[PDB]
Amino acid sequence: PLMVKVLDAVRGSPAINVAMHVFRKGLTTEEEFVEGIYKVEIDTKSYWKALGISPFHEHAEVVFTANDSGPRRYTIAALLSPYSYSTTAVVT
Amino acid sequence: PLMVKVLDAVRGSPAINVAMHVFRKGLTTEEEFVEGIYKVEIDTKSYWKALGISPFHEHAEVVFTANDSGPRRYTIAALLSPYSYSTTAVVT
Amino acid sequence: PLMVKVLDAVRGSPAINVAMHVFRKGLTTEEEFVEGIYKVEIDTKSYWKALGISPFHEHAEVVFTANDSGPRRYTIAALLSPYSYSTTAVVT
Amino acid sequence: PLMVKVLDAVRGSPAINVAMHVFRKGLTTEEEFVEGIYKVEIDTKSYWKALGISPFHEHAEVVFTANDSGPRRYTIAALLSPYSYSTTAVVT
Amino acid sequence: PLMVKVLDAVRGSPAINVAMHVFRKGLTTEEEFVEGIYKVEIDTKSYWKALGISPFHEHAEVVFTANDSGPRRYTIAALLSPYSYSTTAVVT
Repeated sequence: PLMVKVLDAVRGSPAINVAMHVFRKGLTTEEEFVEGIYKVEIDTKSYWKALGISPFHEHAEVVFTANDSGPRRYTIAALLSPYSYSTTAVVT
Repeated sequence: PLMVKVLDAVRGSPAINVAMHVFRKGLTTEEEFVEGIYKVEIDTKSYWKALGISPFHEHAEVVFTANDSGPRRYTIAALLSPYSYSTTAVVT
Repeated sequence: PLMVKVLDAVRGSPAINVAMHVFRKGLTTEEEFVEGIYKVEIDTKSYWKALGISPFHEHAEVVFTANDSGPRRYTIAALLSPYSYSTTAVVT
Repeated sequence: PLMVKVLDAVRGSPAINVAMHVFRKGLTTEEEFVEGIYKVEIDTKSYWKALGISPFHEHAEVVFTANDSGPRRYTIAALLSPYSYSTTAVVT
Repeated sequence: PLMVKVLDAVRGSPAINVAMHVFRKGLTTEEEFVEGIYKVEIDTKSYWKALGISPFHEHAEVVFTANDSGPRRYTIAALLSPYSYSTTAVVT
């Protein structure tokens, strides 16, 4: 017998992130998995992936140039950070 | 017998994110999975993926240029961050 | 016997996000999955994907230029962040 | 008999991140796994991955240039850092 | 009989990160694992990985140049560092 208790009794307004998993029992292959439950991706790149079987097989002339530049700005407060009775501000 | 209890008794107005999973028991292949339950993607790129079987097989002349630039601005407060009795502001 | 209880007794007006899953038991293939229950995508790009079998097979002359630039602005407060008895403001 | 108790009795509004896992029992292959429950990725790159079987097999002339430059700015406060009765600010 | 108790009785609003795992019982292969529960990646690169079986097999002429430069700035406070009754600020 499996018994599980999380946050059984609560009073007074807390700020919570809850993630709970209970379990009982060809270029890319994946089976029976859990991914990215609380996940954040910012400015993520991917250029070539899984092009296939037999690409550029015979006499291929390829020029690959990847320029990553330019004025880019990212400003975040309280990323995956719950708070209570607090003050959060972004001022510019 | 599986018994599961989450946040059984609550009083006083809390701010909660809840994610609960109970379980009992060809370029890309995936089976029996859970992805991205609480997921955030910002400024995500992908150029070439899974082009197929036998691409550019014979005598291919390819020029690949990827320019990523330009004035881009991102401003976020309280990303995946629940709060209670608080103050959140973005001022410009 | 599977017994499951989430937020059985509540009083006092809390702000909640609930996601609950109970389970009992060819370029791209996917089977028996759950994706993107609470998902946010902002400024997401994808250029070439799954072009098919045998593309650009013989004597292909391709020029691929991807320019990503320009003045773009994103401003968000309380992204996937429930709150209670709080103050949220975006001021410009 | 498995008995599990986490945060059984709580009062006074704490700020919590909870991750709980209870378990009882071909270029890339993965099986029966959990990844990235509380994961943050910022400015992550990937150029070539899993191009396939037999790429550039015969007489391939490839020029690979990857320029990563440009004015980019990232500013974050309270990354995966819950707080209570505190003050968080980003001022420019 | 397995008995487990974490944070059984709490009062007074602490700031906590909780990660708990209870268990009872071909270029890349992985099985039955847990990765990156509380993981942060900043400015991470990967150029070539798992190109496939038999790449550049016969008479390959390759020039690989990877230039990593440019003005990039990263500023973070309280990375994976929960706090309580404190003050956190980033001032520019």
